[PDB]
Amino acid sequence: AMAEIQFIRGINEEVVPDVRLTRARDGSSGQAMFYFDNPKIVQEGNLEVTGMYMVDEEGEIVTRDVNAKFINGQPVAIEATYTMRSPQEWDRFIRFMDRYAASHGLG
Amino acid sequence: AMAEIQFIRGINEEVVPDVRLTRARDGSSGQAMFYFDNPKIVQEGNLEVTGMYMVDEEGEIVTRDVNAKFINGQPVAIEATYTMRSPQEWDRFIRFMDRYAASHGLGF
Repeated sequence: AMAEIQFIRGINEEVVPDVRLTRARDGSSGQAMFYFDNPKIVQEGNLEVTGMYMVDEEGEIVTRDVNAKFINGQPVAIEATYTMRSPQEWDRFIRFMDRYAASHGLG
Repeated sequence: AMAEIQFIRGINEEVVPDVRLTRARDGSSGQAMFYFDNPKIVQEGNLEVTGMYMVDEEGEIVTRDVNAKFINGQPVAIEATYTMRSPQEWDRFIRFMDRYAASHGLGF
């Protein structure tokens, strides 16, 4: 059902990110990269962003590797990276992404 | 087995691609782009690749937009793009991608 991404807890981000998914050659680890073009939270959030929260029926998945991009003093974008080091983390993440991509589809 | 990717129909590709998923800002279209680093079909390198086939319990999803990718003058890799123009196409592709990613996961 409901799956969302939040930069501040309790606030769902409207902008849909580009998502890049990689898997290590030996199958030991994986990475999901999110790139947000002018996300609402930058439009004067106004609260400082300390993490990204992937929120669904199971709870949260959390990454602290999150960085705003600035041009001439203005945050214009956000990049986030989520690294998975175990089968359980990979499986948990795919479940979230499915719920997210399905409720974030085309018109 | 749930889902596989094929360059030649009937042969499952062993190399797992890097995958990039985009959505147009107005929600009108979406795109998935695939990067295969030296996929077996290139290493063994006999049959000519005319398409990429995404195969699962529901059937196949197909794209003809598939290209040899060169590194230092050598066709060592493949790029593919699958474009979705409708809600039906998006939802169906997400179903494949779930099954593929779930059966292509991590070891120890």
